[PDB]
Amino acid sequence: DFPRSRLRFKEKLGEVHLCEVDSPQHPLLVAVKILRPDATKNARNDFLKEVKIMSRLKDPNIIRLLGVCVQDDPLCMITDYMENGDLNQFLSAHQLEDGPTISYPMLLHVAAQIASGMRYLATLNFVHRDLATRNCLVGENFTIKIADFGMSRNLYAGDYYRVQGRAVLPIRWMAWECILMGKFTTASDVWAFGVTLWEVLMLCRAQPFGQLTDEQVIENAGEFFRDQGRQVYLSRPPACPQGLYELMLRCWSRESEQRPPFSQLHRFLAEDA
Ligand SMILES: CS(=O)(=O)N1CCC[C@H](NC(=O)[C@H](CCC2CCCCC2)NC(=O)c2ccc(CNC(=O)c3cnc4ccccn34)cc2)C1
Repeated sequence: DFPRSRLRFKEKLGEVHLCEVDSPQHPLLVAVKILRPDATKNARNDFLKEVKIMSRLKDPNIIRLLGVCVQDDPLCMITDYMENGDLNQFLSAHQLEDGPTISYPMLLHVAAQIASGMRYLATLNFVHRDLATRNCLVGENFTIKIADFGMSRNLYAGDYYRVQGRAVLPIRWMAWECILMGKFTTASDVWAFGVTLWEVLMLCRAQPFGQLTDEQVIENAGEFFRDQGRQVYLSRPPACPQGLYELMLRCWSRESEQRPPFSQLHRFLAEDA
């Protein structure tokens, strides 16, 4: 166990507490997710599996499990703390340089880190399943950590399609094969990365396919399957030159084997820096 006596409460954020730690080897800031002790057994099991999965994940662009406190109650997991909250709210508060304000190159450096992060996970055959800027965190100097906050935050309910007794689905980010089968792969993670790169280039000014209903997005997935010319695509954002747009379009290839691997996507977005 990490020692509880080394976590000095700073701020609230089942609760997430901003904390600082002296001489962990400025004091180190860490984020501490605390499971309520009235927590159900299902919730406790989920928290122990979230600990198990995070434990194996060690990359500059993925949230990092720093320590746990589980031998006693309440159950604690400790991650690194990202100062600027999730990437969706962060970019929504920004505008493209001609404020605050973010240059085009910085948008690519943001996009490349998410790609470097997905690339790491692909070397483990780890499929994210719900990649989107709302699951990315921003630290200092626009460093990006992929995370997964799950599917039940009110702020983002609209990004999820729910049917009673079914898995809740982030359909507007999902590959056509996913929408039709529940079959998630690294290749489908690539598709969702294409939609994440679209969001970043939109500086998050709109939801994908936002003028179309849930049902129309599902219908669109069927048209990729039918492949008689009726499938439609996310448009090119204002900030996006046509070359970068053509990278996004490759992410939405019908055949998952024609979609770019993350190694290549990272290589191409990291080039400008
Ligand atoms: C297995 S599942 O698909 O069924 N399931 C569904 C429900 C969601 C589950 N997620 C998870 O397992 C991941 C496991 C890692 C994930 C990594 C990416 C690749 C896939 C795996 N848990 C988290 O992402 C996580 C995130 C933050 C924190 C605490 N730190 C903070 O909040 C924090 C830190 N800085 C700030 C700044 C502002 C506010 C808060 N913070 C704790 C956990 C997955």
